[PDB]
Amino acid sequence: EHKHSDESTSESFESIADNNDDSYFQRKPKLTEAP
Repeated sequence: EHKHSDESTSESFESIADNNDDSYFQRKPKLTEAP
């Protein structure tokens, strides 16, 4: 639950900028729709 016990040192999110976070942590948070 708590304490990541050290691993990625960022869990699964850690906005660093507006060009990086939108590629390493984001990685398309949505699914494939294609209407």
